[PDB]
Amino acid sequence: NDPSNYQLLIKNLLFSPVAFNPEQEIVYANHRRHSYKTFHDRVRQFANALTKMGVKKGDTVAVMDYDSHRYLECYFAIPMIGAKLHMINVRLSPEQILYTIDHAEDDIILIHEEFLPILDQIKGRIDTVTRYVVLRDDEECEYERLLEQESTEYNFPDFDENTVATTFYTTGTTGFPKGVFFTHRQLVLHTMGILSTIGTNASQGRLHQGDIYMPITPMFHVHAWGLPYMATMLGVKQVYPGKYVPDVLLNLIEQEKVTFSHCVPTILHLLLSSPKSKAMDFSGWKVVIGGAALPKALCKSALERDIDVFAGYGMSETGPILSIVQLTPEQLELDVDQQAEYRSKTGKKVALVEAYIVDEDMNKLPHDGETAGEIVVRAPWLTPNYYKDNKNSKALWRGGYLHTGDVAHIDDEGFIKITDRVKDMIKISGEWVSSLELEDILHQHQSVSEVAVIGMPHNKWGEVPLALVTLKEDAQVTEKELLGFAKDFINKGILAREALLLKVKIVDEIAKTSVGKVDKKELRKLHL
Amino acid sequence: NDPSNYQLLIKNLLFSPVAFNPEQEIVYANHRRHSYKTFHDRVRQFANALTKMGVKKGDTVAVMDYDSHRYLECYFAIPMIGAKLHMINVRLSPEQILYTIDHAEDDIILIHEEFLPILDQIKGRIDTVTRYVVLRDDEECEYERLLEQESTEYNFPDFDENTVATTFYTTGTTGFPKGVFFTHRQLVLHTMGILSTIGTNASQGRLHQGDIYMPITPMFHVHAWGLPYMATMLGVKQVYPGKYVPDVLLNLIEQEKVTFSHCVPTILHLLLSSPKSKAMDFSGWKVVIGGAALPKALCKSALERDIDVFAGYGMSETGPILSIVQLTPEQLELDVDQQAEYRSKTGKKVALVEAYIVDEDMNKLPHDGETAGEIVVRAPWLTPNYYKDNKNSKALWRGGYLHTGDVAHIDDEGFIKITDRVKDMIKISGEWVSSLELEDILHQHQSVSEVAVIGMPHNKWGEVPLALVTLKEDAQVTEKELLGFAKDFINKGILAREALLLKVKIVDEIAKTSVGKVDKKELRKLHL
Amino acid sequence: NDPSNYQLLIKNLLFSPVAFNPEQEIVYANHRRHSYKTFHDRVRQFANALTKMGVKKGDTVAVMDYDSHRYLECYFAIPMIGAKLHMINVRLSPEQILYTIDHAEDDIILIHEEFLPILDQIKGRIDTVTRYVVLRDDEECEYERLLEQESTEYNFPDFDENTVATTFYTTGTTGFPKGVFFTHRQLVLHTMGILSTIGTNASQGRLHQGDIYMPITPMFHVHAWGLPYMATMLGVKQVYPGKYVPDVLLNLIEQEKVTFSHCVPTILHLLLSSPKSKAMDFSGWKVVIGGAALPKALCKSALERDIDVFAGYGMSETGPILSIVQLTPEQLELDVDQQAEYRSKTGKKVALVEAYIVDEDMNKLPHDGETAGEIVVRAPWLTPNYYKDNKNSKALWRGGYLHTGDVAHIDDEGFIKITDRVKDMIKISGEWVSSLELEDILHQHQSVSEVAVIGMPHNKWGEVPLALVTLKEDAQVTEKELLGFAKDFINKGILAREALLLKVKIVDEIAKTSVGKVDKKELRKLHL
Ligand SMILES: COC(=O)CCCCCC(=O)OP(=O)(O)OC[C@H]1O[C@@H](n2cnc3c(N)ncnc32)[C@H](O)[C@@H]1O
Ligand SMILES: COC(=O)CCCCCC(=O)OP(=O)(O)OC[C@H]1O[C@@H](n2cnc3c(N)ncnc32)[C@H](O)[C@@H]1O
Ligand SMILES: [C]OC(=O)[C][C][C][C][C]C(=O)O=P([O])([O])O[C][C]1O[C](N2[C]=NC3=C2N=[C]N=C3[N])[C]([O])[C]1[O]
Ligand SMILES: [Mg+2]
Ligand SMILES: [Mg+2]
Ligand SMILES: [Mg+2]
Repeated sequence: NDPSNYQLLIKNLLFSPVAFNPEQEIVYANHRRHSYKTFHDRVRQFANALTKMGVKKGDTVAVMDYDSHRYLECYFAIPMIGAKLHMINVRLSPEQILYTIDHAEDDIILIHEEFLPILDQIKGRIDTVTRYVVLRDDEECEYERLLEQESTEYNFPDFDENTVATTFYTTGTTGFPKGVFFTHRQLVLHTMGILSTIGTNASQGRLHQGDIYMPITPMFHVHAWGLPYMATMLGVKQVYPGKYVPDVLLNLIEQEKVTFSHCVPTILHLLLSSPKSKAMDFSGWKVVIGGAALPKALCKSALERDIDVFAGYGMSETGPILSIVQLTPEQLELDVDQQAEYRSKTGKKVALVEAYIVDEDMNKLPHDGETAGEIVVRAPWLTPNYYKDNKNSKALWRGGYLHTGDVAHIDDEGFIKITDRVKDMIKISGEWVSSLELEDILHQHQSVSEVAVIGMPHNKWGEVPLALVTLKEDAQVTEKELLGFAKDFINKGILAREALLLKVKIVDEIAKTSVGKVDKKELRKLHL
Repeated sequence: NDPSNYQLLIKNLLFSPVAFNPEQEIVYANHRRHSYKTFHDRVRQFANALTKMGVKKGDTVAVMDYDSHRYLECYFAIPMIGAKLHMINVRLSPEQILYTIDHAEDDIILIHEEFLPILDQIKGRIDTVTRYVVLRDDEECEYERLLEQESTEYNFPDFDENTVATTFYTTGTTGFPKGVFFTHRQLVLHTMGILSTIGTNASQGRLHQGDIYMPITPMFHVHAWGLPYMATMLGVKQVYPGKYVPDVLLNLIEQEKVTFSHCVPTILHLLLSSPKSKAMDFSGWKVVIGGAALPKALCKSALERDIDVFAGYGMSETGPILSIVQLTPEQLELDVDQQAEYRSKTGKKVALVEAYIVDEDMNKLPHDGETAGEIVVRAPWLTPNYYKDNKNSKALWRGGYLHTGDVAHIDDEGFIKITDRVKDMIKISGEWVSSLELEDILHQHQSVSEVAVIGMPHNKWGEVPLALVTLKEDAQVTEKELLGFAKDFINKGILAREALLLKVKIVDEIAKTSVGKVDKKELRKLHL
Repeated sequence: NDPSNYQLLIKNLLFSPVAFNPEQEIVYANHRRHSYKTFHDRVRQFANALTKMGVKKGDTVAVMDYDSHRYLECYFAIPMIGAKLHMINVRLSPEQILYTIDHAEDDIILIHEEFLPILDQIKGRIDTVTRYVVLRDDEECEYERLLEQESTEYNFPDFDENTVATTFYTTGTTGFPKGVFFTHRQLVLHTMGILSTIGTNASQGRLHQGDIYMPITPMFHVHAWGLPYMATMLGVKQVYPGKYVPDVLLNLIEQEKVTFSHCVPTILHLLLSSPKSKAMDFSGWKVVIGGAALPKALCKSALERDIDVFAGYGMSETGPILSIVQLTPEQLELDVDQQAEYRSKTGKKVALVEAYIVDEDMNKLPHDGETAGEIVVRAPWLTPNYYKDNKNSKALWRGGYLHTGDVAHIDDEGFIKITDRVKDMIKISGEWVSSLELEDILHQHQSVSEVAVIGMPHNKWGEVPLALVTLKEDAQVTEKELLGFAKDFINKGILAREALLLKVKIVDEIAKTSVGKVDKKELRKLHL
């Protein structure tokens, strides 16, 4: 090629990092410890092993494990050869896993032992896959046995920076999972642009070279929010817990002295409510809870335990990271509650992100902080389209912009506050209300446990909300009282307070997606 | 173009920054203050004004001023239109300035009033230049008068990220100045990769969003080491001093509370030895002295005044920044003197930089910390070649690598220590000694003020060093004593200690380059 | 390549000439004589020697000598290999020579011994040049020593006819010398089109196969007006004088019986006024004085000595030859003075030349013989542009035509008469007068030796002429008498006879260009 024409490749994130201490440790929880030198040696050994299998530049290798050093080595060796890395969402149903495997046309499959029963239900219908490698936590692992037979020397090639590196098949509301892919250039730009925006903070929520990293996210969802690529560039100590057990997670955090991690609101609540956390010192921890809609009460409870809690925002199609909550030095004086309300927002855009707010006609509503609209974005690390799709790709990049699909209002200071989802919007009459505030209102009820609000067509008012509630243990309140519970609230538009047609219903169970989210579209078949 | 195909442009560094406070100030010393909103308005106004002159996408605009808000607006508006920016080295002789102006084929020239006498000696022979704009510090400036007539609205175009943005004509040892150019992609990658490597430090020498920036470098040398582009991305307060007067510089630092700056070893020594600095509080300052060869004694003297002093390294062809001294937390315990010896080194490579050490055959000598060799580099922000040159371009990028031209030894920990220059090397016999250590040795003499060491051919030993010294006031020591002064030292190779042919000579004055450096090549005509 | 696709190459001018006598002599004055067979052998030997040095097809070889057989062999061997030939103007200042050498990026330099002191002032700053070959007039010449070691056999390649062959850096009024280049096709077309236009004359001023050739021009100015290429195509005897000494030139002309030559008006005047020319028979000589503005009195004096004197016209950018004075048979009956006035004109265009007369708007003024305008031309042997320049190239080929830069009026018979230069024009008010006629008028003064006329701005009349004169030995006439001297003349327009603001000044010395021409632009700095 051209030596003066530099190419942004993943291999430059490992051999040309910000810092490199050869004696820094990679730790797999109570199973393995090894320095960075041996980590590089193992990456070269895995590259040699993959070359021995016949994995060419255009091939695809699919991984099905937990979080471990094996997944970190796969995040590097497979893209550096040239082949694509397919992160398989374990939490999907086996039929969806079969669909993704056949769609991506994988060649090798690295599957953990605990996921063997799933593959038994599907291996029969799987084609195009030649070799299965079984990963174990003991000395009889096939990955280790294939590493031991290779050498620690390899010459990684130089190719175009626009070669695809990863794919993970997100699964929104489309009927089938949609495949999103990224290149070497996009991933390098992502890690650079996030390290330049969160490392430069003054005193709050910064990731520097003295931190100790831990992922508490599935790490196959989306590149583990890109953080494993950043942590290895800073050359920091990394700890991988494995199966996400709170009893083990707290022990690892206290013992390995973890200072930076990221999780979801349910995992954080589980960690806080554990009784192995009442005498545990948390005043060194920096959780970025960017899963979905960090609650204010949970943020306040975490802040009472001395924890640097701040939310983030991104999706499978966007790198993922698009916005991160960063507090200016004069905002950290606020109190127990005004800090909770600032930290739980969506956050300000990160560097090299545009993030306008538009209407169904693309009209770019003002950022007054009151009017809501869809978020449309432009960034260096957005997927160009869906894999093998064309009409969903056009819907994704309509109007020369990527459509996120979330309805939010941007404050004048730049703070974003996600209000609801586009498909979950209530276009009653000519206004667009959100189902999240109604869901929050009928949750404050002392007898309701889980609530869901969906739309119901009305000839003279378009479509109107419908309320579904689940009662608590030995709690029986009639629908009329539940209606009157929301009828006391104030400060909303439409007829009176849009309270003449709530139409609440009591349902014993509400359908859920296997991921663990409320399934409104399935709900909209059962009742209408 | 393609909306999904992102282009790394300079305009994204201004409208998509890491932080943006509209009320943050840009200050031109005791002359002007204005917020960031008015700074953006003035950038748009200057874009409109340049469009009115007929400045097209391929044109070139040349600037000849000091450091001011005008130079910051030129760093952005001119590249964002598409035209090239020519930073003219004021300190060059008028003949060299004429050569650079005619070589670059400029169209507009922005020249400060104080540089008018230079242009009088040259305007006669200048062609291809149509309009001259005279910049003044009062209200009658033509730049301000041309800004006032335009509007604060502009739509900046989108073009290829490989379009040239800047050029500044470095002037090494070639007979004529050599032109080096960079693109939008290279500058954006430079600012991202340096913000991601110096902002992420734990506690020492980090540039964050709470700092206040000041350039104490000519700011036309090389992009002011890229720091003005970084400071505006963090949205920090910026102060521009103008003419570099220590009496004014100290007042500005104390009054504007500057916390981050960069200068050269002579300017720092001038600031420290000023008597307006004996009662001045310096324990908030972060000077990066990356000009040339930060002395150890000056570093110790600065450290005694509570100043975060650390050296950097780069050149005109390399972005510029290639290495920065970063101290790990266990290295800050050391004492008054071991910290001085760590801070004055060349430093470790920055992220995305290779920086091997080679020999005349390209053989990649080991990094044992003792063997010296030339530094060869690969980085995302290196100039591909010299402008309108071909044979010097091949010499620059020989062997698939950029040749820096400096002889250094890399320590095993990664610390670099520049020893000498390639053209200043002494290949006596079969060994290569450096003239800098001999220069340092005969400087310790109580009677010598300035010393210069050059080579002298010897039939049986190739070429040998020759010593030139300048005596102090009313000091007269014969050459024999000066010879014997170096004959006491030990710990060197070659015959005894290479002390049988020093050949010291006493010269009243030593030729100097107009920039302010010792001219050895001119010296090598007068005496041999 | 394609054998049926003929390419016009320089090698076809030597091996396929109009005539070829193997026993015809090439004579270097009192130093060397050798036939055409040995000339071809030496050309092949020099091609072999250049190949041995590593001179490739794209290389450049620069020559710095007088006129000799060596320069004739360089005119052929270097272009026939494929490399470019750089004729270096010796008469330029060493700084300009350095600029041209660095601009052309020469590889080999053939320099005569007498020019060694110049190279001593510059060799230090010269890069890209590897080998220096020193030419001498004795047996110890390095050119001869390198010829003797090669063989007289070579196979010259066939390449595209559009490959550059020569470059010589003209130096007009631009601040720096401008490089003009020509191809094989252009040179072959030039020699063909001039041999077909001057060989076909009836009885006056024709170059045929019976002539004996001599160059009395620097021969590096512009291809020696292309005449060495023509003389070798006719296979005529060629004599080269060397250093241009009139005592030697007259002896060579009388002894070698030279019948065709070309010089400049100063050299011809020197030859005529020599007292070794009073008994010398000149009635066989055919001087083409095409240097600059052949005077009428000198032409008459030469005609009184039986010499076929006629002027020519061309420039560095135009081949050079564009027009030659050719007299029809009925024009040779005229007398002592009407023949002088016909022979001293610019001449009629040569074959394949357009040569219109235009105004500042390109409006193609009529050829009535009274109205003056700029000459614009189209010809097969014009340089397309300046080397490494773009804005001067557009000024050169403005309006789809090459602009010569001389103001002349074309007579209806086709005779051209150059009046002045464009930059030396006086646009007083709305008319354009010429400074040459005013210069001629104040020269007739018995006390004035050298005169120069330049423009001086006037608010109500634009710019007006200013007269500078130099008095003779022991001659002191006041400015008023000099004014009144021009006030007696008649037959001109403007106010009376434009005689109310002559503004004559007496200056002891007038600045001159090192070439030997009046420097008006430098004059226009000293006084205004
Ligand atoms: C700081 O780093 C991060 O937080 C990266 C988070 C990446 C999450 C990716 C994921 O959740 O992919 P998808 O299944 O497509 O998720 C899309 C939806 O996730 C919701 N979301 C994410 N973060 C949110 C915050 N802070 N508030 C509300 N909702 C959030 C969005 O609705 C998004 O469409
Ligand atoms: C018959 O062959 C020739 O005479 C060829 C002459 C080639 C001359 C080239 C040379 O003089 O290159 P430049 O320095 O650019 O010269 C340009 C100016 O020379 C003046 N000139 C030439 N011949 C002239 C005549 N006959 N009359 C007036 N002026 C003449 C021109 O001004 C031209 O621009
Ligand atoms: C951090 O940042 C920084 O520092 C940057 C810097 C830049 C600079 C540039 C210049 O200087 O260009 P030029 O002129 O080319 O230069 C070159 C040279 O320089 C020197 N240096 C620098 N630095 C240093 C040095 N030395 C030693 N040390 C240090 N540190 C070198 O030599 C080069 O070559
Ligand atoms: Mg999504
Ligand atoms: Mg340099
Ligand atoms: Mg000319």
